[PDB]
Parts: sequence; C-alpha cells; structure tokens
Amino acid sequence: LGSMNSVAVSYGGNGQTLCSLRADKANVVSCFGSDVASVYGAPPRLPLVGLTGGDGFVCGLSMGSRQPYCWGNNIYVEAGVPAVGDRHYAALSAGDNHLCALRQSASYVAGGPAVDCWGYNMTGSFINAPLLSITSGSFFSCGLFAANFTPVCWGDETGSGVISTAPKGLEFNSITAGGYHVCGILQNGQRTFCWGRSLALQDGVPKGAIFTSLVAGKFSTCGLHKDTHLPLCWGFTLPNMPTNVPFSALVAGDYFVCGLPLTPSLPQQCWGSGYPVTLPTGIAPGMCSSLPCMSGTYSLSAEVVKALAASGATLCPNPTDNLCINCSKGCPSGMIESVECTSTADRQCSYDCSHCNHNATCSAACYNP
Ligand SMILES: *[C@@H]1O[C@H](CO)[C@@H](O[C@@H]2O[C@H](CO)[C@@H](O)[C@H](O)[C@H]2NC(C)=O)[C@H](O)[C@H]1NC(C)=O
Ligand SMILES: *[C@@H]1O[C@H](CO[C@@H]2O[C@@H](C)[C@@H](O)[C@@H](O)[C@@H]2O)[C@@H](O)[C@H](O)[C@H]1NC(C)=O
Ligand SMILES: *[C@@H]1O[C@H](CO)[C@@H](O)[C@H](O)[C@H]1NC(C)=O
Repeated sequence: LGSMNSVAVSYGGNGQTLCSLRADKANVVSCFGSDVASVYGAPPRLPLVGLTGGDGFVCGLSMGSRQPYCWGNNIYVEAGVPAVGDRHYAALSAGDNHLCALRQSASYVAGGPAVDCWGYNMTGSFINAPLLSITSGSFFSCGLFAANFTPVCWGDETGSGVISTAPKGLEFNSITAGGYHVCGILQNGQRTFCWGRSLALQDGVPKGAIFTSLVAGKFSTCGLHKDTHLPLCWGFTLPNMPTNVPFSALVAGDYFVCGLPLTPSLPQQCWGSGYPVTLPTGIAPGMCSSLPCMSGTYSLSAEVVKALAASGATLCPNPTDNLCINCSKGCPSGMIESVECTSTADRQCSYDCSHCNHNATCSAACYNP
C-alpha cells in the first residue's frame, strides 16, 4: 500500500515485516518481522533508493540501474528484477498483489505509457501521459499528472470506486492510497481531501489538520502534522498513535502503521491501526430483525449501516430493525482474538506480541521502545 519511501512494510497472511534503508550503510536495506521471506530474501548489498511493500513482498528501487528489485513470497510478484530491458523508473508503489513503476523522463515516450505494472489483474502499461508520483491501493494504483496535478487511478475499482469518483479537477501536492480509498494533500491551502466508497471516510478528515505526508491502511489513514511532525490517525475500527515521538516519515500496512523517527538515534515504532470485520455485501446481506441478534451474529452499528446504505435508501426496510451479520471466525495471521463477538460488535483482533522473546521473530507491529 501507499508510495515509495525510505521505509516499507509487508503485510498479510505471511506475516508483517518492516524494511528500512540504512543510512549508516550504503543505502542497504535491513528488515525484521514475522514475514520471514521479506526479511531474509532482502538483497544483502544492493544499494536502494526507495522501498514499497505489499501482501507478503517488498520491492526496492535499485540505485545503480534504477530498476525494481523484489523479494518475498507473493506468487503474483516475481522475485528479482522484472522484464524491463533498458527502461529506468522514478518511483515504485506496491499494492496487495501488484507492483507499479513510474518511468523516468528518459525512459518515457510522448503519448505513450508512463507506468509499468506487474501483478494479478494489473500486468501491463498504463496512463498515456506524464505523471509526477504514484501510489498503490489494494487492487488499484493512482497517480498525479505532471501537467495539471489532478489525480487518476487505474486497475480494479470493485468495492472502492476510486477510478470513476476521482476528483478530476482538484490539484494535489501528494496522494496516498489505502485499501479502498485515496487521500491527498491539496496544492492550494494544503487541506486533506479523500475519496472512495470506504468506511475509512465514514467520519471524514479531522477538522483543521494540515499535514506534510499521508499514509493509509485498508480502512484507516494517518498523517504527520506540518509543525509538530506528530501522527494523527483516523478511520474504521481504529482504537484511541504514539502521541510523544515525532516522525520524519510514516508507512502503513493493512492493519498497522510504522514510523521512522525524526531523531535518527531513536528506533522505529509500529502500532496496530485496526482489524478486519465481516460486513454485509450483496451476496451476504445480513438478517434484518426487530429482535436482538441470535447467537453467532452481531447487530451492526447504526453509524456504519447508514454509511453502507445507498443514496436515498435505507439498508433494512424498517430503519429501526437490527442488521445481524455473521461473526467473524478467527483473526488474520499475526493477530489473535482479544474480545469475543458480542451481540453489538464483531470479534476484536490484536497483534499477538506475547511470543516476542529472544530469537522469536514476532510481528513488526510489536516493536516499541
Ligand atoms: C490533465 O492532463 C492530462 C494529460 O494531459 C489529461 O488527460 C488526457 O486528457 C485528454 C483530454 O480529455 C484525453 O484525450 C486523454 O485521453 C487524457 N489522457 C489520459 C492518459 O487519460 C487530463 O484530462 C487533464 N485534466 C485536467 C482536469 O486538466
Ligand atoms: C480485474 O479488474 C477489472 C477492472 O477493470 C476495469 O473496470 C471494468 C468495469 C472495465 O471498465 C475495465 O475496462 C476496467 O479496466 C474488474 O472489473 C475485474 O472484476 C477484475 N477481475 C478479477 C478476476 O479480479
Ligand atoms: C451466515 O452464513 C451462512 C452460510 O454462509 C448464511 O446462510 C447466513 O445467511 C449467514 N447469516 C447472516 C446473518 O448473514
């Protein structure tokens, strides 16, 4: 998820691993976490200028050749350097199951593709116009035009709406993509604007917040304040960020966020930013009932019901009725059930940091001072 930076995180079923460019070394990457493939597969002496991560893989932009070099255990992302030839790339961005690479000016041809992408349902060349930056969602990638600074997205739009609902006309300084939404900092005034049919935008942007950079998970978004350089995170199923430590940059996994401290002496910190819950779909609509929800199901809160309800329509015929959704069975890799499924909420998951002894190699989301 997100864009290229000095730090990156892999996430998903294979574990959670934080990779960072060591400035004390020759811009060589060093990783740690539960995604063992993304730790020990890292190139041991390949100088890199940037990093980006996805579901079980991390890709770096080489210094020498300025081409993508990927490692990890994602079946849709090839290990090593993809079939590029002579092209060179300005930036990288990794989604769940795909990598996108913004071509350098020297490798760009007029009226031709600006981005090369590899991955599931994403392998090909895209936007036929120069872009400044690129960012990747779960199943899509976005970018800002060099001409008018307006955003454009490509890929699978299902569940997000980020391609058609893109604010073509607003000019952005930078944009970051979450799992099903995109947030950006406006060029004029540096306000934060987001789009995409996601519960990460259920409450909206924190009032009066000016950020320098943004990162986003599946259903959450974090930002660094302009002055204090302190993190401010919001979104779905988010618990009440480290308030003390200022950061120079952030990076977001699917359900955790890591930050490179502004002070180079202090080590990296990571914290959980939520957990997945079963939500009603077209195929699994959920039971509208006037009575409390039966065992094994929970009453979806009225706030999210209104958010998931179409324009000018109620989700259940009788608005007072409870919408009962099946309780989630289990937690994703690295997390364990912290709270049981009640009649009012789904089961809550937290990252299992109990097996973090010496030479245990636990999740990257468990690293605090
Ligand atoms: C911003 O600039 C881009 C690139 O110059 C524009 O994208 C092109 O717009 C023309 C005119 O509609 C289309 O014929 C092309 O197919 C577009 N190219 C691509 C790759 O999509 C974009 O329309 C401009 N937007 C604004 C608001 O100025
Ligand atoms: C692969 O991604 C597709 C996205 O395609 C885009 O949206 C559709 C509606 C068309 O306008 C197409 O030209 C666009 O490129 C998804 O529609 C499709 O379901 C995805 N397939 C799988 C197997 O995930
Ligand atoms: C729970 O799942 C079963 C089987 O997948 C389905 O038939 C049922 O409708 C679901 N219950 C609710 C309340 O959605």
